[PDB]
Amino acid sequence: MQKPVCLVVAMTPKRGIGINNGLPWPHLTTDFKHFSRVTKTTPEEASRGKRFNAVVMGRKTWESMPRKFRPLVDRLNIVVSSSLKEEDIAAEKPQAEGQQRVRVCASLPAALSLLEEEYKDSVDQIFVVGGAGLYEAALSLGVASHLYITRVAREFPCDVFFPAFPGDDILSNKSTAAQAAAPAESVFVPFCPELGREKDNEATYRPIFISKTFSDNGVPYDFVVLEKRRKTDGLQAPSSAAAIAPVLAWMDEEDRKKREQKELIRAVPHVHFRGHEEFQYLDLIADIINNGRTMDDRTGVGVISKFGCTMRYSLDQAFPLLTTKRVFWKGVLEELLWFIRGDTNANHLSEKGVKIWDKNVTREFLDSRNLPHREVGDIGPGYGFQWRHFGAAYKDMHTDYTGQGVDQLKNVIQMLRTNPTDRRMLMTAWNPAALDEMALPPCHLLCQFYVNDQKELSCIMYQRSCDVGLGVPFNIASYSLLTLMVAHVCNLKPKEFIHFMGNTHVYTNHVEALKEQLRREPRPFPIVNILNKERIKEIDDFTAEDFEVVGYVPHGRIQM
Amino acid sequence: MQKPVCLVVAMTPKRGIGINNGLPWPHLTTDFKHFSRVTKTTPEEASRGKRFNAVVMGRKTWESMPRKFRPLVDRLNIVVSSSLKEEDIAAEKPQAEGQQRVRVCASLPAALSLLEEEYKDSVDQIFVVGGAGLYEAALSLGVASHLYITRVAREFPCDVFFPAFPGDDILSNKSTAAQAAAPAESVFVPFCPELGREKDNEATYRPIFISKTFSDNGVPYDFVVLEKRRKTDDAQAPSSAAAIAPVLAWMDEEDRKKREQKELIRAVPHVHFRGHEEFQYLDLIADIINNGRTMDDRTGVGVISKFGCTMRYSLDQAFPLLTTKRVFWKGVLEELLWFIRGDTNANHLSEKGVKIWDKNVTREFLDSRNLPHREVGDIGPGYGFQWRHFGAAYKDMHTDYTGQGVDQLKNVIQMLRTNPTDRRMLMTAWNPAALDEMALPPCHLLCQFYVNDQKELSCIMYQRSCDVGLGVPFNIASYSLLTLMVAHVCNLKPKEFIHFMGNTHVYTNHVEALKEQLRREPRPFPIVNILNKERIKEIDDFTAEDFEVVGYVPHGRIQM
Ligand SMILES: NC(=O)C1=CN([C@@H]2O[C@H](COP(=O)(O)OP(=O)(O)OC[C@H]3O[C@@H](n4cnc5c(N)ncnc54)[C@H](OP(=O)(O)O)[C@@H]3O)[C@@H](O)[C@H]2O)C=CC1
Ligand SMILES: NC(=O)C1=CN([C@@H]2O[C@H](COP(=O)(O)OP(=O)(O)OC[C@H]3O[C@@H](n4cnc5c(N)ncnc54)[C@H](OP(=O)(O)O)[C@@H]3O)[C@@H](O)[C@H]2O)C=CC1
Ligand SMILES: CCCCCCc1nc(N)nc(N)c1-c1ccccc1
Ligand SMILES: CCCCCCc1nc(N)nc(N)c1-c1ccccc1
Ligand SMILES: O=c1ccn([C@H]2C[C@H](O)[C@@H](COP(=O)(O)O)O2)c(=O)[nH]1
Ligand SMILES: O=c1ccn([C@H]2C[C@H](O)[C@@H](COP(=O)(O)O)O2)c(=O)[nH]1
Repeated sequence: MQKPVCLVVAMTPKRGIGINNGLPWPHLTTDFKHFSRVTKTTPEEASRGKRFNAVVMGRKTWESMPRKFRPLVDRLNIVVSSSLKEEDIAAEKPQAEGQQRVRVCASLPAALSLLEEEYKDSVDQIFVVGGAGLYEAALSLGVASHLYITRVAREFPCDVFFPAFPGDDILSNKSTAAQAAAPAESVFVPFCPELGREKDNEATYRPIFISKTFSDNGVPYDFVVLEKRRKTDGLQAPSSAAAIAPVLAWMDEEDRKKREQKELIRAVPHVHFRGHEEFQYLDLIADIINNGRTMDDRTGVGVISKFGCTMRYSLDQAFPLLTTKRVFWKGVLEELLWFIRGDTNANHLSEKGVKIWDKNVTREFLDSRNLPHREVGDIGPGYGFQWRHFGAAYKDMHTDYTGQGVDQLKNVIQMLRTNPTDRRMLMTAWNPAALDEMALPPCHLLCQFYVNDQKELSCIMYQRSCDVGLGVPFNIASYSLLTLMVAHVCNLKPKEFIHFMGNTHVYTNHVEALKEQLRREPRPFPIVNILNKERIKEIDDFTAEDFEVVGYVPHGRIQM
Repeated sequence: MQKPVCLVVAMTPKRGIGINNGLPWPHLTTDFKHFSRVTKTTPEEASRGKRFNAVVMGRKTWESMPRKFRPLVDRLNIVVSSSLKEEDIAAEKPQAEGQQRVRVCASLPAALSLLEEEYKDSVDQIFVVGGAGLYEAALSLGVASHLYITRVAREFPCDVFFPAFPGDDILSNKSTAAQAAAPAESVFVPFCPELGREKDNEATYRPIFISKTFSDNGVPYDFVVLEKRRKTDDAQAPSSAAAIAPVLAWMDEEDRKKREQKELIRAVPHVHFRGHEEFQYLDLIADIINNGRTMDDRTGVGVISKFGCTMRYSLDQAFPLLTTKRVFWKGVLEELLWFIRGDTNANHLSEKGVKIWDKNVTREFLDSRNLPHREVGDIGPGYGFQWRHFGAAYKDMHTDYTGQGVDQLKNVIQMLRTNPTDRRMLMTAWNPAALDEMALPPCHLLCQFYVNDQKELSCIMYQRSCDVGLGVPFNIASYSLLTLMVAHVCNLKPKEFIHFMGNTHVYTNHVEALKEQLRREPRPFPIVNILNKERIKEIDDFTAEDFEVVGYVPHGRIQM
């Protein structure tokens, strides 16, 4: 074969692709466009006498399409079938000018042999576009060099599934090969197709491309490209760049001289296009381990730190709940609702199964802070108290503080509702006069809001100290969620959460676990919907039952 | 010629290169390395049967070199002289088979012919390395495709100067006689060397490379590469990339259609390597103008804004006092000293010639803040009051507030001296309970400090609102100077200033003036020295006379 073969498919995390000879989900507008652009684009125009691509499909997929869309315009359509006749297809509807006559072939080898022989001068690329029968044939034959997979993050009822294939761990968690009961079921994919099924000819598909998350009709999804592999596997003029190179070389020495020293950490290095926004997070971990400085801290553990780091997360299609390790969403939600209430009683959290604060409000820890007058659970005048009562005198976690101090959150919302271009829409929890009264000095300590010219809301949060391993994914979810709630009660659309970080670190004893996490490819982000919107007029109206997380498919626990 | 010729030189902004047949400045270590690396660089190594480069020099430069460097090792040395004898040079040292005999030639064309003829197979590159007589011959001949110039930012006394040349405005501001004495005094540079001084054959030298600023022995300097140009131009694996291309093509479509419908602004786009840290600032201005959103601010005058921007400035070799427009240094230093004192009386600044607060402390402006009881000049419980007395109740600018509030600056200095790995070394001016008592709500509102494993101090400052045109360069200088001061009284070395920015904008009526500034190539940064260091033990001990700015050579005023 001289023509490239590719597979294009959209599937759920359990590989579901259809039901009752239709698609399983509501219409996915961006995926529809992607399918058209990929299958219609000549290879010459993408890099940026009639030549065109071919689409090969099974009989049921052909019949599954509305007669309006079939044949797929501007591509050569081949249908694999034993019953359908070419003349009937031509007689289905008038053949527009310049379109190719639809061919019917008895197998996939026959379809490809026809394309190689009869369309030698005219077909550039070949796309196998379904269904399960033809996908199975093309995988078992080994002819697909790349798979274009739209990863639909939600599960739907399905009765037709894409075949299990080597590389399908990109879709969902697999119970290892040391905890698997038996070798996982899978088509054999020949690396060299002419050598067929031989032990030394086993291929697998590895991702080279993972996009940011899209959504349509409440369905999150993204786009990946897998490449067939063996299982065992700045520009200027040529005068300008050559003149500059000796100077760059000596200026670049120190970076090189300490870079190749150790073997650098890198997250899933085979992924070339790193569109997924979670790559910011994975690359930050690698950056700290590779380039941070090790020092002892207050507890004496040993930290590796950098100073001054940033990430940004889009909020308009999906929600940045990180996927390479599960985020404790219930803790995020309950603790944010607690902050918003101005509540300083951590027992109200603990009693909901949210224990994140409890180690820091023990009688022991409070006494260590020289706070023996604090009841167990009382965090002092901390986060939510400064948000809603900044500067008020603090007595204990049971006191009614209504009307005392500055209500920054109310001021922020009122300013967004009346003068959104204002440049003072800030909320701070850093009160130096109160730090000695708190169980813990605040960590996420400042946030600022911004509205552009299209009613789109953004938030920045500044964090003085960030454990990237444990706390950072939680902090991202908290302030992203805060941005959704503020946006809804201010009649704005949530756009971007921006994370500014001071001392950004990982603990040395976590390094091995983090290296294992950095072998994981990120999954598409879930969608967070606000329920009962018509009932929720003010920030205090939200409750824990007013949220749903849709399509969250994180990796499982760490092997350590 | 089949072999390239380049000039390598270090000069002051007045083109001074030497005095008493020596160099004018103390030893510049990094420039010495640069010279060695560039002139010994095989073309092989840099971009990544013995071959070597040649260095061509005048008799006095040869005599100027210490015996240990005479001849320059691993390079073929050619001395242009009418009096030096090759045989006398060869008798000075053993003539080893591993090194090249020094050659003497009567002129530069003879030196170049010898190189092309007798060293056809062995010489890769030719470097003219001084002095003035050889540089003038090489420029007038037209044979140098590139100039490697070390821009020494200080004037030193010199008796030997590099010839005036087209492109020497890279060094300093040109007086009104820019086009006047240049044709009379500037060397004519042929573009095609064989066509001599024909009016059609005029060359000029343009920067393609501007590095960050270095320093040694109290001297700031940077590295530029200029390329010869005509005057009349002035006034992974292929399969992976091809598989990915169609997906990127449709993903980029919306942004592709915005870029080609806009005239995109770019600072000095002929500069390809943009190592100078001021490019962060010029790039930010361009990005705001290209990609910011226009809205009417408080005054309704027109502002273009982004949200969430960052820059970082090194403090270990030079000081980031921006060069494409002069910064009001005296204002920077006096206002910071005023902050540190906890002073809230702007009259103390105004009587020193620093008027920057005057418009915001007038009777009219205070009355508009509903502060009729404020005396003219009283900024309220603002920046330096919050630094030294956070939380204290304000009465007026005459009150003695000793011992009142939290002295954040003192706490930070004490923590840096006793426990520098602490992650709570912050200082904040954002007091939401005091904001209505201030003339202006603080702009630069939080700063955090950090010490690494090498006693090196860094500082982050968060600014909620940044007029990039008029406020940001001043702000950069204020907190960089603060970091120098803090590091000194804590026995630390200043490392880096990190600028975190919220609402980041330019006013629409400054755009044309800003475009003019974006045509300016940055100059090397100056050095800021602290004088009388042994007399200065505490942050309160600094006075205005304890600082000197060394080698500051900014561009002049803007026409627009
Ligand atoms: N989500 C997605 O990306 C896609 C979803 N789909 C969904 O998948 C389902 C249809 O796929 P499916 O149901 O598997 O049916 P197919 O589209 O695979 O067509 C099956 C028929 O094609 C012919 N055929 C298939 N494989 C072979 C083979 N190896 N050799 C010879 N002939 C072959 C036979 O035709 P005959 O019996 O006439 O000989 C067979 O009955 C529908 O629900 C559809 O909506 C379809 C495409 C992509
Ligand atoms: N900062 C820098 O980058 C450098 C600085 N320097 C400084 O520059 C000074 C020396 O430079 P300079 O004083 O200009 O003297 P040169 O090094 O240029 O040597 C001058 C001598 O070289 C010969 N010569 C020079 N030009 C020609 C020509 N066009 N044709 C023929 N012979 C020529 C003559 O030698 P004869 O009289 O024997 O015929 C002339 O007297 C020193 O102070 C040195 O330290 C030097 C190099 C680099
Ligand atoms: C008729 C065109 C629908 C295009 C959107 C659905 C789709 N998406 C992807 N990524 N791959 C596919 N193969 C298909 C598809 C193509 C043909 C029929 C059914 C589904
Ligand atoms: C003995 C070599 C000293 C190298 C440092 C001084 C220097 N810097 C630059 N950028 N260009 C130059 N041509 C020279 C130079 C080379 C030889 C003699 C004097 C100055
Ligand atoms: O919301 C939070 C709270 C805490 N931490 C981590 C960062 C530090 O490792 C530790 C806080 O201790 P100090 O910075 O105060 O030393 O907890 C977070 O990452 N996010
Ligand atoms: O240190 C400062 C102080 C002020 N500004 C600018 C930013 C704003 O354009 C203006 C203050 O206006 P508001 O953001 O407060 O509206 O002054 C600065 O850039 N730096």
